[PDB]
Amino acid sequence: MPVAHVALPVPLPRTFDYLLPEGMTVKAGCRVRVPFGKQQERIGIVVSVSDASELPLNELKAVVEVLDSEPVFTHSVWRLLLWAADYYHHPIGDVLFHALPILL
Amino acid sequence: MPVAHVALPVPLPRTFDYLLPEGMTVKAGCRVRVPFGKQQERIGIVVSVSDASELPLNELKAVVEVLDSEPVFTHSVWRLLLWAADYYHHPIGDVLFHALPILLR
Repeated sequence: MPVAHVALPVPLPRTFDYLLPEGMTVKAGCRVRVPFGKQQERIGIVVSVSDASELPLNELKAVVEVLDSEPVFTHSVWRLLLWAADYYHHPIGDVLFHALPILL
Repeated sequence: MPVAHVALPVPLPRTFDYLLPEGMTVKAGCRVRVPFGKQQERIGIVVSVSDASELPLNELKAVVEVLDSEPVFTHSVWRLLLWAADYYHHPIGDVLFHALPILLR
């Protein structure tokens, strides 16, 4: 066939990049709505807020709305969840999203 | 301000899509050399091959080379590796490349 789905020994934090809007300030631990490929919206969690992107800041999928002004995860829980994903080898995303429910 | 690195719920094993040039063929369990970074090389393992990808075929980087005529892992071992990665929520690449040295050695 044409497409090979390959497994790589990829880094630890495999996330996606989205341009933060003007006057729209958000920090890590807060849920946000971002477009997902050829399509419409889908919720996600901000892990980092850098000022550099792997791709041009021109052809970079922008953001939409900030569902939280204050991180749903505490510095405490956050330190703990990121530690669990690293120590026990679980994707950050999976640990974060599967933890949110139990938290609430 | 610019980029906000976001984590999104993703399909079971998060894999990387590559294009297989005309004439090139591979089967699950086989290692391949693939581009990584604007100009680097890296070793990966084919988990599965289908006729579709999130992005259009022409946007996929091509596999550079296949390193295995046949699977490097045993059939059973292979099915168990994919199973454990899904069941215990471990990155498939993490599992596959850590077990390789254990199993072959």
